[PDB]
Amino acid sequence: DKVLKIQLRSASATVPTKGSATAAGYDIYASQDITIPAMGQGMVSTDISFTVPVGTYGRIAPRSGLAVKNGIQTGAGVVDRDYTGEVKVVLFNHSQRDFAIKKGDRVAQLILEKIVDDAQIVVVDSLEESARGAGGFG
Amino acid sequence: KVLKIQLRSASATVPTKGSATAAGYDIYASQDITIPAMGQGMVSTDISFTVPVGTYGRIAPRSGLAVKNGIQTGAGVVDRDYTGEVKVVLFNHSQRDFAIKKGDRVAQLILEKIVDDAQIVVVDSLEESARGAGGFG
Amino acid sequence: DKVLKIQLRSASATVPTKGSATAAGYDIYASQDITIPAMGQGMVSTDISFTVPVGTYGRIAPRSGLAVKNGIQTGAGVVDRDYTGEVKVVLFNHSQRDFAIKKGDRVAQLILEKIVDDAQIVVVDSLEESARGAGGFG
Ligand SMILES: O=c1ccn([C@H]2C[C@H](O)[C@H](COP(=O)(O)O)O2)c(=O)[nH]1
Ligand SMILES: O=c1ccn([C@H]2C[C@H](O)[C@H](COP(=O)(O)O)O2)c(=O)[nH]1
Ligand SMILES: O=c1ccn([C@H]2C[C@H](O)[C@H](COP(=O)(O)O)O2)c(=O)[nH]1
Ligand code: NA
Repeated sequence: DKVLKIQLRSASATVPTKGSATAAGYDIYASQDITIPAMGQGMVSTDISFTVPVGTYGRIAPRSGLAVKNGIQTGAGVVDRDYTGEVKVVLFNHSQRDFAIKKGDRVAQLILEKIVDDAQIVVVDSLEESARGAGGFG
Repeated sequence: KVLKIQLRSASATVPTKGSATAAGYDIYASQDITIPAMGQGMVSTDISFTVPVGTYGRIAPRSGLAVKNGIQTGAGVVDRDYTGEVKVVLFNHSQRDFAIKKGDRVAQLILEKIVDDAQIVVVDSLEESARGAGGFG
Repeated sequence: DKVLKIQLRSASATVPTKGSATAAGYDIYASQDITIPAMGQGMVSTDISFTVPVGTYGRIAPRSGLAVKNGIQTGAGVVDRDYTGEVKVVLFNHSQRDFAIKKGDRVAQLILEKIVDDAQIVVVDSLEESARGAGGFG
């Protein structure tokens, strides 16, 4: 499907918004003030729950300006389709300054990543030979 | 819709889905290791796998370890043609060392669907959009 | 409709390239020298713009080798299909070693992540009950 169902748990929540015509993601808004400490982390409230479309999960991904200006990086970020709790935004602050967040600030984005969510695990003896082979971390 | 998993030793665990319609498969450490505070490390899995056509394997974070322990996955892109042992790269952004024991779930594998057969083509200019050059706002 | 269009904004830019026959990503090249300081961050110029295919966004993802050998993690990372500015690579350096970048170095990789870009947002009083429910961060 294409339907993203959103539950607003309080008057402090904001419906996520699409910031441009073919934006990858939807802006997620803080529903409560919080400070993320320098070289530290915290969890931003949203007061929202959602059910992403079948064939996706909801990825909480960085708002680009916050990364550059404030050293902010999203942590965790995988929202499962069966999750009905409040979605929380985990933020790492890699800068030397505490970062102030106010209720209604855009703190991250939600991307409806398409995935294979019905895969069959098959245990095998070996994998198909490739030119890459075992080469990694080059 | 087939994920082929190779178990390379007795210390490997087949990855597992943590709920009915979980996005990801939990990945298990095959070794004990410490991820130093404000540092990083690499966790063995003793597994290899081949992701389905049109996907790559993203090594994504477990949510509890991020909140409780400051753990974040690094690197994280497993190509479909990789046949080596898959490694979990971990950053510890906390002030506390993080101990991992053999058999702990240290990350999750997500089969991210991608366009892996694009034609890359050089153009003089892109389609004009409302967004334009607007970035990092 | 599987075409990735790349605009080279200068002689210093390099068209991104696949590093193996079925690599997930296209390596992104620095167009200008820069140093990412130990326990710090920076922005890498590419002098490229691109329009990703319909149904995707461009994710600027980390190169594996730089993560383990240099402590490098990409920040931000979400390039919208309608972006026509210069694409910039945000790098965090989590190591104690300044990371020296030279024009022509591979600095990140571009992954054409498939997403639902035409979802309909529907606000509901409650989500469908699941066995997971509000269970998160377990
Ligand atoms: O960025 C975080 C990542 C996870 N979750 C919630 C939703 C997910 O389904 C997750 C699942 O928790 P465990 O399965 O790791 O317990 O917790 C948060 O709200 N957002
Ligand atoms: O978190 C990491 C990311 C990379 N790899 C391995 C598998 C990938 O295919 C990769 C590619 O190495 P280079 O192409 O970056 O050398 O190395 C690890 O096992 N897991
Ligand atoms: O790693 C970064 C992530 C974002 N952008 C650019 C392209 C995106 O479309 C973005 C959008 O800016 P805001 O919408 O966050 O203002 O800016 C960078 O070039 N690369
Ligand atoms: Na290779």
